[PDB]
Amino acid sequence: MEMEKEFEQIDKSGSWAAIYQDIRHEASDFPSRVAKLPKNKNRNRYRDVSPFDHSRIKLHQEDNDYINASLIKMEEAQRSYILTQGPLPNTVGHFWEMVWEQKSRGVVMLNRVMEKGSLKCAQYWPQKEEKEMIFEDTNLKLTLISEDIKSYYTVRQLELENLTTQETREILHFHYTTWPDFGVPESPASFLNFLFKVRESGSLSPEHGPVVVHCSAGIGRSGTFCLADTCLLLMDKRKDPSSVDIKKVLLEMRKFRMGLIQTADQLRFSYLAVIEGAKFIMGD
Ligand SMILES: CS(=O)(=O)N1CCCc2ccccc21
Repeated sequence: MEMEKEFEQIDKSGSWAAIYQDIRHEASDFPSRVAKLPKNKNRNRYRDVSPFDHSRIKLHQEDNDYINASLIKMEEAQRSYILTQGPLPNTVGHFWEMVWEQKSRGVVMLNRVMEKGSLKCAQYWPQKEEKEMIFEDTNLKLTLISEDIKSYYTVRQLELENLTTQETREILHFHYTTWPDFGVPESPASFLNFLFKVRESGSLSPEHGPVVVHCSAGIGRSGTFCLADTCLLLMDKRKDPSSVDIKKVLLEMRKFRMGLIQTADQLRFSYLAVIEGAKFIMGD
């Protein structure tokens, strides 16, 4: 069923809470035993948000390989994403170790460091060119190269150096700075413009490791970003774009990380973004 008609029928019937609970009931339940080990308590922001064992990213070290991060591998769309929590004071070195080891070209940040008067993630990148950051626990150096501040987002060029080998790489930081503290954006226009800037950069392409995507827990806004991107790519690839079923794509992605899309308002927003983004790409 054309999702735009499904959309108007859910709106007219006011049945967004019922549709969202049906997704919650059908979602996969896989073990997360490594996340719950006592040694990993200060590596988790939220007790109820953990990576599954089967899809978790492993750090390349014998001491403790754990990070709160999941590989979302979308087979038909030929896209992969790493979804992760906002870094904690004791996991900023792990975060950049993961970017290095997975060969990522982009980091997508969908939160502010402070929201609702509380810290939602560590200040994990440098704010001034002449004040670089050294992560002694993972042997990395990170330097701010340039910053472009726009009304709805900021793009940063960063240099990450592996101090062990003196190899360097350019990382692109895409920071969506205007998601409201409560609810979802009224229009998906700035969020779609942002998604198109990340695509334009090469950060989502198969010549690179997977993009790293985060918010505070790495499931709500982060889930909206990957769900919208995958649904639009399938609408381009298939003979019948009207066959793309957003609820079935979301349940496929929930095989790889729990809790993607946190509210009925985030579900409605993801439908709006896909419907509006389909028109704009259609030369329309
Ligand atoms: C009353 S509702 O269940 O249909 N609902 C649930 C929460 C999200 C939403 C957004 C716009 C309009 C209705 C809703």
